[PDB]
Amino acid sequence: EIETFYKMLTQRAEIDRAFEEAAGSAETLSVERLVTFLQHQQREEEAGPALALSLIERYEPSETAKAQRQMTKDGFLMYLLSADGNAFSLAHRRVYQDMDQPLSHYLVSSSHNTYLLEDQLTGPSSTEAYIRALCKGCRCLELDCWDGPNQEPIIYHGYTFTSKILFCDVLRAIRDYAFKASPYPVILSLENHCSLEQQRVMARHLRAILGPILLDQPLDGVTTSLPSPEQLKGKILLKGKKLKLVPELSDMIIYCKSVHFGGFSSPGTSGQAFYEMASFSESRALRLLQESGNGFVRHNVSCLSRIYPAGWRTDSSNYSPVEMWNGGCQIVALNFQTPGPEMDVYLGCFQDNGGCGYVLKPAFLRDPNTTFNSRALTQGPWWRPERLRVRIISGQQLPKVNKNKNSIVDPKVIVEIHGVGRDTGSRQTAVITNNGFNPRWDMEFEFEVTVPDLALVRFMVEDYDSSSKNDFIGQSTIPWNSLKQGYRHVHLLSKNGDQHPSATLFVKISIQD
Ligand SMILES: O=P(O)(O)O[C@@H]1[C@H](O)[C@H](O)[C@@H](OP(=O)(O)O)[C@H](OP(=O)(O)O)[C@H]1O
Ligand SMILES: [Ca+2]
Ligand SMILES: [Ca+2]
Repeated sequence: EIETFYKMLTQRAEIDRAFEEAAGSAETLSVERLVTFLQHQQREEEAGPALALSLIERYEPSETAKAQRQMTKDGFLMYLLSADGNAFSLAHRRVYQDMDQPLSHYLVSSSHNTYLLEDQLTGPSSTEAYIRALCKGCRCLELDCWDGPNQEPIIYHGYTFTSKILFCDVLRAIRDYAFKASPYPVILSLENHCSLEQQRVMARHLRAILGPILLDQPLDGVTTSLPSPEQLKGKILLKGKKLKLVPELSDMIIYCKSVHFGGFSSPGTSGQAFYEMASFSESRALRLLQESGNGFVRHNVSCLSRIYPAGWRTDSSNYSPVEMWNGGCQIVALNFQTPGPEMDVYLGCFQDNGGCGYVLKPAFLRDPNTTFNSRALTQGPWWRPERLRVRIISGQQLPKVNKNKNSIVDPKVIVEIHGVGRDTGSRQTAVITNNGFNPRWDMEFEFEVTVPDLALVRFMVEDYDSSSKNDFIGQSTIPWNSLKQGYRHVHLLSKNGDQHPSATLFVKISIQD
């Protein structure tokens, strides 16, 4: 009991089995057996003694086995539960992409009416809202500037009852957190409703507060294209209307001149300049994607486009970002304050590339002559069907999904594919009743993904309830190319995107062609 209970509660057959398999007769894994596991099961490409040894060095608890270049079942588990055993590629959790292309080649973490903490009509505004977003890696922030008392511009949602805050206060906060999560450029989208004088105050504050961080002049040689994230490292740039508008402000707009959508076109006569940016509401963007997906795509190759939520989303609900990324849209602004599958997917995408806020787009979306249209799929580079098999084995210590303290979770898991329309899919396990500690599903799903480069796999765990809506227990969204194979643990996040240190799913993933 003292142990029985102890080790029995803390016993994981699925782990036992996996170990046994990799180990066979033996009670330990030799480097050779380990390397075999890494290759055969984990499909590691760097599978070899070096990797095996570092895994052992890092995770093997037994001094004996460690010294003797072996891995025990315990070390096996530890590796599996570590950052290396994470279904989300540890390698992609650092900046590894090419950060030297023009801004228009990356998806950019962007937020909508960043100052808001709640709804769009009467909820509060706060510098905190900016800090939170920035801490979540957001790169493109929104500032709605209005004239305030004492000649100090304030920020709030025009024509609503949303609380107000100061423009300067907002700038200081931004100043302080702009690069906490990433060193890459922050872009301030200014929606300017200020009088000429207050605009002057804006410019003053900008300069005074941002100081050298502020990009107030074109970079050298930045001639034909937008600068790259690298070239703009440590800088904050302004997006807004450029010469009703004082030059003080207007002159600070260098690479993001807010423009009205004209249309798309081959030459340089009618598809704005690389330093011109159009914004589209969700509704309008959809229509354009619906009618001219390829034009938009091609358009997005060398131009930044911003999309923002539909006006009816006064509750600050969010739309799916994927549908906009599928069109090459880079500044897909969501309401960062709102928990949901949308921000889940959003933050999943941006966890990629070191979480720096700039994720390089697939090459075919960086090809000015692509014929891609996520909506009307034809043969091309983007076509690379893969077969994904995901086995949801078990769950460990699922968070008590907010009830009180006497009901036990009745967990079930949902796995979804997000990507081009033809790839979207969703499957769910059965419900395990009254077990959040170590529910065991042992269910496998299989999906066919034709445009993996645009796909994300999401794991959501819910607390089933016949009576009511199933409670959301935890979630994890992984960009396709960061999805690791073999036995892995999916580390569950809360509604707010926070880590659940011990909440995981143990899965087995396989991706075949
Ligand atoms: O907040 P809402 O009520 O949804 O209003 C729109 C939203 O703030 C957009 O982010 C903004 O985009 P841009 O500043 O990029 O243009 C657009 O400005 P606009 O209509 O003046 O273009 C606003 O109308
Ligand atoms: Ca706004
Ligand atoms: Ca229950």
